[PDB]
Amino acid sequence: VSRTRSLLLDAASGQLRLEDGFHPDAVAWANLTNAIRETGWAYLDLSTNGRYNDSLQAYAAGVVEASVSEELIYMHWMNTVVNYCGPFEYEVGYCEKLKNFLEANLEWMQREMELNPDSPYWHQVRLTLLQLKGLEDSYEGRLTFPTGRFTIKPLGFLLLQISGDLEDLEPALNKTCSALIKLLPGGHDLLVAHNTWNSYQNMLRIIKKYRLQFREGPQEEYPLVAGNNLVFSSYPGTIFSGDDFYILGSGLVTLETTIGNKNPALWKYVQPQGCVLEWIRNVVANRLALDGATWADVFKRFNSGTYNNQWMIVDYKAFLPNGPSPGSRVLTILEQIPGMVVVADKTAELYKTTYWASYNIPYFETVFNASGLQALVAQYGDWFSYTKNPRAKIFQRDQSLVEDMDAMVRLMRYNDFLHDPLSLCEACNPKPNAENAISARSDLNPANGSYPFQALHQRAHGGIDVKVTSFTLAKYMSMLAASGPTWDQCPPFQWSKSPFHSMLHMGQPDLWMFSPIRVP
Amino acid sequence: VSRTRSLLLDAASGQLRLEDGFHPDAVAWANLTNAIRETGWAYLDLSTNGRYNDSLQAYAAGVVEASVSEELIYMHWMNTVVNYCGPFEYEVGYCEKLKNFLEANLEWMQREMELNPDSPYWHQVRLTLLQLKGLEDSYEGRLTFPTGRFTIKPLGFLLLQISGDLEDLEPALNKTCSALIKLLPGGHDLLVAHNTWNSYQNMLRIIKKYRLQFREGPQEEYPLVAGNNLVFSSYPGTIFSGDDFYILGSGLVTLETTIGNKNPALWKYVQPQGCVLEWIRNVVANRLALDGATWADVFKRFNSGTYNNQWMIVDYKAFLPNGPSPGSRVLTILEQIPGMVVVADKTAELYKTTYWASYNIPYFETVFNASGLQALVAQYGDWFSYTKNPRAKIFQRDQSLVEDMDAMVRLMRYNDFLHDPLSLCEACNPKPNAENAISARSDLNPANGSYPFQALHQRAHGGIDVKVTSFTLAKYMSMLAASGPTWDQCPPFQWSKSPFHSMLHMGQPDLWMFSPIRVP
Ligand SMILES: *[C@@H]1O[C@H](CO)[C@@H](O[C@@H]2O[C@H](CO)[C@@H](O)[C@H](O)[C@H]2NC(C)=O)[C@H](O)[C@H]1NC(C)=O
Ligand SMILES: *[C@@H]1O[C@H](CO)[C@@H](O[C@@H]2O[C@H](CO)[C@@H](O)[C@H](O)[C@H]2NC(C)=O)[C@H](O)[C@H]1NC(C)=O
Ligand SMILES: *[C@@H]1O[C@H](CO)[C@@H](O)[C@H](O)[C@H]1NC(C)=O
Ligand SMILES: *[C@@H]1O[C@H](CO)[C@@H](O)[C@H](O)[C@H]1NC(C)=O
Ligand SMILES: *[C@@H]1O[C@H](CO)[C@@H](O)[C@H](O)[C@H]1NC(C)=O
Ligand SMILES: *[C@@H]1O[C@H](CO)[C@@H](O)[C@H](O)[C@H]1NC(C)=O
Ligand SMILES: *[C@@H]1O[C@H](CO)[C@@H](O)[C@H](O)[C@H]1NC(C)=O
Ligand SMILES: *[C@@H]1O[C@H](CO)[C@@H](O)[C@H](O)[C@H]1NC(C)=O
Ligand code: NA
Ligand code: NA
Ligand SMILES: [Xe]
Ligand SMILES: [Xe]
Repeated sequence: VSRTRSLLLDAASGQLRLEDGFHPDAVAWANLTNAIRETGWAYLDLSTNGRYNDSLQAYAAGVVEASVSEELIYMHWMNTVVNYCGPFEYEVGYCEKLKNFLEANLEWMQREMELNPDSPYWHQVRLTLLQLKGLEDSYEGRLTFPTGRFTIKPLGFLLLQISGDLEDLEPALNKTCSALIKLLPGGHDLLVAHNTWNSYQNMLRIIKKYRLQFREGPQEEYPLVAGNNLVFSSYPGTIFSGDDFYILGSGLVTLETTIGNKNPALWKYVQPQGCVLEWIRNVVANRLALDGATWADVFKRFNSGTYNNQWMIVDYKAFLPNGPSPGSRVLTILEQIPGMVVVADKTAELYKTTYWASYNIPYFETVFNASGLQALVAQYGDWFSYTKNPRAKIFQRDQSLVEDMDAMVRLMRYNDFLHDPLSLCEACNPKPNAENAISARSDLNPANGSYPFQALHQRAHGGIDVKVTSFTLAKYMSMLAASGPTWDQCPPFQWSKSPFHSMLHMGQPDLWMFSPIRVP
Repeated sequence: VSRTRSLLLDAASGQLRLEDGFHPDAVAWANLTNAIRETGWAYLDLSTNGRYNDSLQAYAAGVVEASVSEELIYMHWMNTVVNYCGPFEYEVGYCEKLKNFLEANLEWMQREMELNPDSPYWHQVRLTLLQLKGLEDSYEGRLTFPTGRFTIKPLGFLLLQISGDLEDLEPALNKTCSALIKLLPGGHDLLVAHNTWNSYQNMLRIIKKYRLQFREGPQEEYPLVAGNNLVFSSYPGTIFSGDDFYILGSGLVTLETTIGNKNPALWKYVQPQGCVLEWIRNVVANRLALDGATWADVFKRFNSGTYNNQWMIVDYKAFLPNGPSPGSRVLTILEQIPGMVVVADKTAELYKTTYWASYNIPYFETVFNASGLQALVAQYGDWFSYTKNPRAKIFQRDQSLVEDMDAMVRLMRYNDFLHDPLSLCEACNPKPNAENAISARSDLNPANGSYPFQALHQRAHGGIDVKVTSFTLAKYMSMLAASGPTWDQCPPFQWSKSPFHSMLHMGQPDLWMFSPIRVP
């Protein structure tokens, strides 16, 4: 149930070695409590020692993480990526192109680091990759700390980091989530919630708390980064959120929903050189940012045009409980497609409407238009429209009923597709559709149903969690979290009693009926 | 449940293509009926067309086999070999040595074929490897017939063929079954039974019937091989038995139990050049043999010292029902260790004692002594002795009670370890041990038991089937077959109600309570 490990540097050796238990003298230590049977979550607590340089800390952080979560990593790999571009892959094809792309990209980053040893930016990127290298090395049982260049394998643990990036890399290489930010009445509080939609096979979950001692640049005279403390929802072997939902010790909450790209003329902006993958840009921005504007400035450098998201950056340092609109700084919105990033401060809009909802469609009209959504509105109607899609419509009618944390959870878990008129798809047979909800349950659509596009089909996919925080909760690096598909008004998901009983789901509860829990 | 495919050659193309259904004009066709839910067996029926050359036939036979069993192959790979020398393997080490060994061996065979285009022997080896190449190509969805040299990947579908060979290759590269042949009273019949002991994760089973049109040598003027028709117990993706148990259309039944090698001074005889892996030697001998003597002559060429077995070759053509001992030809015994193969005709001995039992210990004293079993007898006693081990003792007391086919099944499924004095291990606590039986049930030994060596421990391993044939049944290419661990006097094995519920067993029944069936 619980496991603690520390990575020590033996100065006389000078070899890195793992020891069981807590050793404050170590480079890093981690502690995992698996409570998946009881709550649907595991919990990871990890620390690095600032008496060592931040490069050794990063490597050690990956090492001790892998060390306490080996079984979970094994099962997650088996559930999610074991067949991806495997030995027997038919598309031979796409896989060689993918592997060439990733090797060129990894090699491009290694070259930039060696050409720029004094760059704060490339220092942050190197820390991130050292952590990835530590994680893989540890899992394989053989530790080797690199002082210069190192090789990340394209299809090893990197594959756990790039699942979001692969959504765009697949079409670019020619292969054949709900969020709500709610200002409570009288400005009493500011609530921030996110509900990740994913495949049911991905539901091995870890909430991770990192306490690092990284510096902004490659010399010890640089200040400690603003984002050394963070809590985020995550997965085994994944050294960032993926959801995404982070509470940062710099006073920021960062979260996104995915927008993607439907314009094939934009794929030419996805290149192996001059592009840093989204997961790294996300990690680097989270570390360096003091505020929304700085987060956006850092994140949009070397835009890969992969894992194209709408990001919301909430800066709780600019929020005064009971206060009037400060005019700026509270909410920053960023949208990314290939070749284009649009950023705006949306504080005034948040104070005006009292909320900001996000649901997989870009808010910025230039981004909406550039990514090909007009043609989809024209072909299929309001489902692709920003203001008139079902989720937008449910948020419009129900957001004001969120008056507290539990009400937020209720809306974020909302799915009553059999009875809600906003869940009716006129082109579909049957008309009610379980996709048309705050928390989707695609498993509940009939397999012989008639649907106009793929998103509406029966699938082992839907809302798989909710995380909620507030001004006071974020201050204590804390959230409410519920794991599993929604069961408030829908029958609980159960693997053995579903059309998907045969899918691998190692380590996962059969029945998903968990209630929200306080983390920590 | 049932699927039929044919591989056609379009002469105008001239491309190989798969079509559904039966097309007698095709190069090959196959037909799989999965009855695993009902009986514990699937059934494969495969034919090749003799109007094409035997090289194209062999390739096509692998193609159509993979074609009708893709799902089963996928599940078997996942259950058995998915983690073997994988991307994240710790023993880095052994795996590089294994891969170098197999590549050198495969390359050595390719060179011998190109240096010996007129050799019948190397023609038979090439047919076998073409079948392996067809099977892998088909599964990967891209067919390419080689007219000269070709590359087999070391860790692809080859891994499904060499699990027996790996038992000896592992220790040789420094990595850190019951049978009864029974003469019925008055010589009325001759019964031949085999009960394979294996890991429970291997219990995806296919009984395979091949009807080939191969010739002895590379020119059409050569006669058709003696063993073009065969029925054998097998596994998905495995182009030979593995058990082993074969009924050959040449009048022979071939079966083995594994002896292994415990003498490390003999590993130097396991070399990549000058050694053909046991699975190929087994297939080639089965094809070419007319009698026991010829089978042994062919099989012992290029002895790899891997998958070291005691082979029994029963020649039903030499058996006269009700007749006296013919003095020779009925039973041939062969034993293989690295650097040594001993062969003897054991007809007179069979007629004298009325039976031949086999149980993982060499009969030949020179082989018993050379493979290091004397030191194990001296350290642990009768368990390693040929005449005084538990199975030898049960056969000695009970073999005469086999008076018919059902009685044979009963003895071959025999395990009453809680009550049988012959199942008591004096060095063990508790004393009765579920390994000490005709059909082992290691799952039933207590996990906290005290045992003197590994074989006696709790393990997900034991007797997993029984096949029985007779003079009349073999003539009609037929057998009795029962799938699963024994449940005659032991509680039925059930995955969900065992200490091994977490092990992957995709596609397998949860509960194993199947009775014998007539095949076909
Ligand atoms: C950070 O600290 C580590 C550990 O002290 C340094 O690594 C050593 O570097 C020297 C010379 O480059 C090597 O000979 C040692 O083998 C290294 N030790 C280990 C444990 O690998 C490292 O140089 C420091 N700085 C950076 C940027 O990594
Ligand atoms: C057996 O038959 C096959 C099919 O007719 C022969 O293969 C052809 O060989 C020629 C010349 O070597 C190639 O150009 C064709 O492309 C082959 N056809 C196919 C379908 O691949 C083959 O040569 C014959 N003999 C052997 C030993 O394979
Ligand atoms: C993918 O295919 C398109 C053809 O529509 C081509 O223009 C493009 O260069 C290809 N890109 C890659 C990287 O394969
Ligand atoms: C986007 O496209 C729509 C439909 O063609 C058009 O009416 C609108 O002006 C465009 N908006 C912007 C800002 O480009
Ligand atoms: C599939 O739809 C049909 C109507 O076409 C319906 O009668 C049936 O209940 C559905 N199948 C199942 C298994 O429920
Ligand atoms: C394995 O190790 C032994 C040392 O006992 C050595 O003599 C032998 O050559 C090694 N063989 C291989 C192939 O690794
Ligand atoms: C085998 O070894 C035993 C025990 O050392 C010995 O007594 C016996 O003579 C040997 N048998 C043969 C044929 O080598
Ligand atoms: C393990 O053995 C002990 C005796 O040491 C026994 O009491 C116990 O029943 C065994 N464990 C289980 C789970 O049965
Ligand atoms: Na997302
Ligand atoms: Na065997
Ligand atoms: Xe990238
Ligand atoms: Xe070999």
